[PDB]
Amino acid sequence: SHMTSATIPGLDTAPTNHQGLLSWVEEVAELTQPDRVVFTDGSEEEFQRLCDQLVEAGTFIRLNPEKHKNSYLALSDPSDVARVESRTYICSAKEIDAGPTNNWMDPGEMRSIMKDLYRGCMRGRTMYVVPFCMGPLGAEDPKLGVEITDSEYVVVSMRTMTRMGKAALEKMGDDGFFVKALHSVGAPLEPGQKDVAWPCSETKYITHFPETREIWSYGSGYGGNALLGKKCYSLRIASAMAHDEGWLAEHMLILKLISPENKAYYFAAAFPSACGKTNLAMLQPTIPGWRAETLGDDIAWMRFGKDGRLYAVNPEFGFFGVAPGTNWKSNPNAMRTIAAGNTVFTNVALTDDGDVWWEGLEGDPQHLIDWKGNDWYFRETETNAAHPNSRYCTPMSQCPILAPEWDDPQGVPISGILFGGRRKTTVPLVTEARDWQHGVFIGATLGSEQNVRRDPMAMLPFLGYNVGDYFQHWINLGKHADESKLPKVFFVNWFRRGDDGRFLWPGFGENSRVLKWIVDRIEHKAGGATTPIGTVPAVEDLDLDGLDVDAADVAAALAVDADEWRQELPLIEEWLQFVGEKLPTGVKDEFDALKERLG
Ligand SMILES: Nc1nc2c(ncn2[C@@H]2O[C@H](COP(=O)(O)OP(=O)(O)NP(=O)(O)O)[C@@H](O)[C@H]2O)c(=O)[nH]1
Ligand SMILES: [Mn+2]
Repeated sequence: SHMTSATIPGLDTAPTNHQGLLSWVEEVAELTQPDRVVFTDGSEEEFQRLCDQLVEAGTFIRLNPEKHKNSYLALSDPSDVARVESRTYICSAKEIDAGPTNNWMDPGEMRSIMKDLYRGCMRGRTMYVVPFCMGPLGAEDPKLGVEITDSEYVVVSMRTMTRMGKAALEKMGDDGFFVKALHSVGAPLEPGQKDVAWPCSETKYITHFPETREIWSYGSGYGGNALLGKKCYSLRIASAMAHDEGWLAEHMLILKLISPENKAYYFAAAFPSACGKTNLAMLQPTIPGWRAETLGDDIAWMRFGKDGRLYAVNPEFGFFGVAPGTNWKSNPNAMRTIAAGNTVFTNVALTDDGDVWWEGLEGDPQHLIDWKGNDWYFRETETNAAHPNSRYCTPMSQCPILAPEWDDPQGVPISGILFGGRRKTTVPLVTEARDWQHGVFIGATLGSEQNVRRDPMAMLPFLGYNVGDYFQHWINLGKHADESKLPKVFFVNWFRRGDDGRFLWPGFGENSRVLKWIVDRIEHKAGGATTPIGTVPAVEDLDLDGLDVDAADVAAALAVDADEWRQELPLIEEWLQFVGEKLPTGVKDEFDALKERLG
């Protein structure tokens, strides 16, 4: 009962304008043997049809519309939320081009394994062909993709997370290049066999072929394993493209900050997971006259404009945020974005009146159904009501502080790039780099206590090629740029603690005071101390007006202690050794220069 592609339902009515796409779709369908093939158009009628089917399958339940319009709750197989870094691969032709931060396999060996897994994997299922565009549809070189998937959950989430469907398919023209992204949950069905709400496999691979810009995923239906724009395209494949094409694909929020003189500044900031991207991206300044708007909280693609400045675009179309921790007091703008509805929640808890809840959210609900479908009771049940890494998936357009520039293909000119992580000691609240090459060193040696883990530019899990070559790429882009037009680089730490365990700096909205110093430095309106690690403000250089904080604590937050930094050196040295043969001389130079300044 194997079917030739031309007899599989849906392929006789397939779009024919792009023969490369059609031939690829035919080849994949011949291999995976779906019951039918559907090309998705991204329309609202399609979205509701797919949602109805997800409700029927039990994958979704419809939330109370009086509290969230057009919103759904999905509960996954508990086995499909586990970390799968070890199953994530960069399959470059040579191992060195994957490098020490990546998992490599010979691409021939990998294709042999995965093509075997894919054979017949879609039996009993619909195969969706999902065209999408990463970034605004009006770009010079629009980065397009097509994800083939057997998961309706994936289609609905891709509609929110990318510009999906008709417009992207048309942008491909008759022979445009696109990233081929193949996905299966790896759970074939027999005719008449009852499905489960969340199909998946015990066998998982998330594989990237940098040379051909291809992504092959098998066995997980969850998050960045299955929504292939989110990390696989946005960072892994795109970093390889950016390497070859002279631009940057980075793990950065994009923030627009407006000063009391009504001038806008744009910042890109790279922090590792759980280090404050979402809170900073949706900053509410605490000092009069300062306003903030968001362009993104996860991925930034930066390209030089004709004027010589670096311009950032957010290639995504939605927010895919961690729900626990998000609440009305820490981040009301996130909550307001979610409140507007059109949201899919995954693995959060269900209230008695059809609302959702997660740890950290206001409300103290007395009874919930938890993320496994079991009864949960306030101050009694010893298990989390929502999965600790549960998610909301919501349109960016619903964010009340969305910058008007958010859908501009040209993007926004970046004045400053920020790097930061969680450091209990050593690293000051804010430091400005000495120059671009020093800034590259600061990003390259970014540490976070998540033992201090080095997470260079917050890209440790996401580089599409050798980490050393990636540092060289950063060095190259600055070397060939107009120095006066490059973003200035800053190093922040919201997380320094005193001996009694408390945070020296209050953070959150008060980070606007740090950003004010950064703006002033960009405008040459602020001073600071010249220290061995860069320029660091004194307490008197910061606007602490109206801030109920002990000045000694702010002083401590800003201290540069030579002894602490001397203990930091061998940790940095161990890391630069780990980077391996491709460590750029320019990065080693900065290490040497830091060691010299410290004495
Ligand atoms: N002490 C302190 N904690 C902060 C600050 N900003 C954010 N956090 C805390 O950091 C944790 C995660 O913050 P979040 O903004 O979600 O970081 P994130 O980088 O977006 N996580 P992810 O990127 O994986 O979605 C939250 O518990 C939040 O309370 C800050 O300025 N100071
Ligand atoms: Mn976040």
